[PDB]
Amino acid sequence: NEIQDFPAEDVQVIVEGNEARISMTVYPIRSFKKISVSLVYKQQTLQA
Amino acid sequence: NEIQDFPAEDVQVIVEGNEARISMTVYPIRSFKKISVSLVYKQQT
Repeated sequence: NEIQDFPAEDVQVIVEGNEARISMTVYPIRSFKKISVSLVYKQQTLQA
Repeated sequence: NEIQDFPAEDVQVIVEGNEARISMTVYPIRSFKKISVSLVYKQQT
């Protein structure tokens, strides 16, 4: 849980001569610092 | 014996917010004021 998630397919490796080129993507872990709740009231009827 | 009878299924209740709407049916009590008795006579031969 040091990182959120990554796309596995985007981890591409290219080898050519002495150099090795690598490209990847990772979603960074984030910590919550704002929570909003949109509560809405309603009425409901009952029978027996 | 304070009523004659009541159908249980007829009792209905509805609740909506503050109100509580109710309905029911009863057969009310009575005490006899005429009592009739007829007789039939028969024989064997």
